[PDB]
Amino acid sequence: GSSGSSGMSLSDWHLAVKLADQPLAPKSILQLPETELGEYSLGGYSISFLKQLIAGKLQESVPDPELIDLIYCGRKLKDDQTLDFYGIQPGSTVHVLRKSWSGPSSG
Repeated sequence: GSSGSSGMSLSDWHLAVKLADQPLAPKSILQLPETELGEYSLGGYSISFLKQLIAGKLQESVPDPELIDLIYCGRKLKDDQTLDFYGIQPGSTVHVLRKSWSGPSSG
């Protein structure tokens, strides 16, 4: 199998991502991968994970998943919480917030 393993699959669970820095920018759709568990309400995922997925899609603006954060329901989400803990559902929209500026002040 020289070719290898190529060709991701489409997931059911979907989520909306909005750039807090740009409230005018169009909302993006983030489709998280499947888990060893069934399909029923995830209720187990950890915010930390999301902070990565989103940061990976918004790489256009977001520098890194560690230099950013996730905001939901008007409140930040720690990496010690779960989707069920907050009550997040497949359809809501979260907002990304940058911890600080790169460094070289400009515009």
